[PDB]
Amino acid sequence: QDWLTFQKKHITNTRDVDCDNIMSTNLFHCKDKNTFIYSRPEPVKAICKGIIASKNVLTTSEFYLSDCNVTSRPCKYKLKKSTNKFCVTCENQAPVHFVGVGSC
Amino acid sequence: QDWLTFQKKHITNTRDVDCDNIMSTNLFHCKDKNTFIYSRPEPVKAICKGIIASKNVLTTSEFYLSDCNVTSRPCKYKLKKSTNKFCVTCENQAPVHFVGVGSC
Repeated sequence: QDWLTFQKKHITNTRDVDCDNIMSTNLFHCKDKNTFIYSRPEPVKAICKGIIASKNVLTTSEFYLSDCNVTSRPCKYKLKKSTNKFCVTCENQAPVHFVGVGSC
Repeated sequence: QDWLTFQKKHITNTRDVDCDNIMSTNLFHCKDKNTFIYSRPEPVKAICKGIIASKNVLTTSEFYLSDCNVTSRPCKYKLKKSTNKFCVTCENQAPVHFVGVGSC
């Protein structure tokens, strides 16, 4: 019925994560914090290429990150946008856990 | 705990729309079908450039489409991925309705 509503209904992609709306979904259930990587999966998965054992691996390059951080208002967030290295648990050559931004 | 959950929780430029998470939110309210355009808003907006009067317009060019379809289980979805032209209602140079895939 309008452009912004069409966008929300039918367009899957913005670097600008809508924190209040995505953090309130079933998957995030209003938790205090989540980091989103604006990237294709393949370059993220490549971080763990050739790693079989469970290991924490910092990226050798930076990615575009959206951090949703809760305010004093329940399930209301502020968005921080940055580029940085991040750390993942690699297992069977795939990321299984996001460990942290800038450092393991 | 695994690469699929990692993707759902932290990767934000995917063609794999998380149907089960998104289709339950207020805008979709567990409806049986929704088509998502794997794109940023600008090239989608551009379809309706200089189209003023309410008008159904098929794209002259293909986009990546991710169709969430309900399974035999209510508000549980399969994802069908394709490239195709699609049809929109344009008004005031913005798409306001998704009319269908491949045809108006």
